[PDB]
Amino acid sequence: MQRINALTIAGTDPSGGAGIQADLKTFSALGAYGCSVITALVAENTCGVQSVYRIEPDFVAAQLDSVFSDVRIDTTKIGMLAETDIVEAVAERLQRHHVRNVVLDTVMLAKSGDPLLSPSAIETLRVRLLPQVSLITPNLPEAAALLDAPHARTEQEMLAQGRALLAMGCEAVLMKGDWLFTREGEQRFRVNTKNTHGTGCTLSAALAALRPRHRSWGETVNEAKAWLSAALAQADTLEVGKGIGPVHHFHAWW
Amino acid sequence: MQRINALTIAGTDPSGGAGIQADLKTFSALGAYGCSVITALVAENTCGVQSVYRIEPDFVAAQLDSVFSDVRIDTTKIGMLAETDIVEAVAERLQRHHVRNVVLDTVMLAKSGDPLLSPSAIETLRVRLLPQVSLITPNLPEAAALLDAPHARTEQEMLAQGRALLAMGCEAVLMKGDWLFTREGEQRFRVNTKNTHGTGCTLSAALAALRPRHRSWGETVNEAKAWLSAALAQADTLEVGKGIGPVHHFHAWW
Ligand SMILES: Cc1ncc(CO)c(N)n1
Ligand SMILES: Cc1ncc(CO)c(N)n1
Repeated sequence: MQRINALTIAGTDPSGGAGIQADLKTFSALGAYGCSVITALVAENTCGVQSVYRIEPDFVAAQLDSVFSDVRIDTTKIGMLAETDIVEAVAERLQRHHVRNVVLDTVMLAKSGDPLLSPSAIETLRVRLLPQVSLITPNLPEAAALLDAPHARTEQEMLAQGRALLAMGCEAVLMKGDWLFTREGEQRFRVNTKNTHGTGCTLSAALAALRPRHRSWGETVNEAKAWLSAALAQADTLEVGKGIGPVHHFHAWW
Repeated sequence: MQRINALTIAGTDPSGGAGIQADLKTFSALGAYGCSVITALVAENTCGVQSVYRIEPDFVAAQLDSVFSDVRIDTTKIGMLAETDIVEAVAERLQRHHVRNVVLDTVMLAKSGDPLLSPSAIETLRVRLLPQVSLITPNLPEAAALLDAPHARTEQEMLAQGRALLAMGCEAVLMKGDWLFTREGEQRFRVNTKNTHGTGCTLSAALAALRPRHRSWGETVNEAKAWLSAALAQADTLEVGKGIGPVHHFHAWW
């Protein structure tokens, strides 16, 4: 298979279940050389977040450039963005290097629970970043927050929000309940475990790493979910942490 | 195979060839769930280091605790330590949690070239950390710097330094030219590529991930080298960077 390099722009998880740790693992498992730009450090854990350590937007920018000025990036996954300046720096580099296949997960809350959404950040995100993502993967609350609209009550409202997100620049949207939105139309798409830490990061990283090997987003959405389901299906064979464990990114190898 | 969790305490490489990126990849490739504590961020590249970003020793400490207070660690690899306070914080946690199978690579220089050795750090390292490592993997210049002795001229001197490092606390020493030193005795151990970025990190991470599946350090040193050789043997099939590329951590899977 052709060599594809994948890049992740996100936060860190020392326990290795979420963040760039999960993104990098997922890329590896799905056949892609992995690159990563850190936007924030966090003493995280299988039992929640202990603390967050901020990084200077300038260094994030420095990291982006160290990568884009040297390695050809075929797919990109974006996780935790933290603040307005990071969002801006990221969008700017994405625009300068004509980066495509950008998958944007919506990390605007928190595992332990907490709306990590800087009101100034969200506005910058919808105006400066959205117009550059190939696929956005929000759940209902997140979709609502991005649109600054009420939490979808019915299926119709949920479909309206997907279409609204497209008009804002996104090439595609995967509303997680799962519905995939494209200019063409919509498409509809079993967890038996409690160890689901990092699922979101993993799904988005997977969608990113898989995109270059498929015809359409639908095709890639289909394979990534199948794969993620297999990862969850083995989550319990892992012995990490006392709280909620991660999925088994390498179920297919060991 | 029994589940083994591996932990890396080191710096970052955004291009994914060295640092915790390489460590985490290597763990993954060799069947171990990976954990990582970041000691320093660096806008690095296949063409060298652009800049280094310091992290508060306290956060390093916070990271160690987030991990050791939740995940059972079976093997540990230590890379970039940066400064005295980090070395101290690391040694302290290693001591508190009776951490074993500690593999310490000697990152006291720089890819682009530069002795990243804080004279205060090196002294703290030999007094506080060395007594807790299972295996140290220095090359000649590094070995000399740790011993504060002249660069070994002959084989005898090289053997003297290995034995001296044992007396300082190290359970084993792998002097890279390669000689493995143990209480028992010594043991002696082809690169056709130019893309060797991250080799050192990869070897140490491999030795760490492999240790728990072998009888002795000799046995594990043997397998890790064979594996690393295969990784180098495919380094050229990768398309990352313009300078010196990384090895192919996943030669065995894709
Ligand atoms: C750094 C980071 N990014 C994303 C998530 C998802 O909850 C997390 N827990 N941590
Ligand atoms: C973070 C990091 N650790 C170790 C090395 C090896 O010189 C490197 N280039 N980068």
